[PDB]
Formats: sequence, C-alpha cells, structure tokens
Amino acid sequence: ESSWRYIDTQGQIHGPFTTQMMSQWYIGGYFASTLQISRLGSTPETLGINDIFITLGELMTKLEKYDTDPFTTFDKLHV
Repeated sequence: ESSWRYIDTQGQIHGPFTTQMMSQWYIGGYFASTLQISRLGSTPETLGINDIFITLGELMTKLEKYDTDPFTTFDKLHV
C-alpha cells in the first residue's frame, strides 16, 4: 500500500501515513477537497503524482480519467 503526506491549514507537513489511515480520515470527513496531499514515491506510477503536492480535488479529477463509463467500470470490478 502507498504512504502519503499532507499539509495542514497552517502549512505544517504531516506524515507519512498509510493509505488505510488516509482513507479512514477521508471517509470520516476530516479532509476538505482543498487539502494538499502527496504520495510518497515508493513505486513507479504513470499518473505523475509521486512526491508532489496537489489538492485532494485535483487528485480526484485525475483519477476520474480512468472511469470512462459505467459499462467498462462494471466489467473492471465484476467480470
């Protein structure tokens, strides 16, 4: 699993935190879409997000590109 850092409201960097920890906090409502996050570059990845800070909202927008339509998305999850 990945690890992540984030920048808080005052500018302080926190982490590394596992995907599990970040996911839990997100689902818990602790993170605004404006929050800056960074994925630690533990593995190569083609999205280009390793070690940079982008907003949560920007990360979500990037990930949406993979979900082109519900038919392919259904098959990718279920077939």
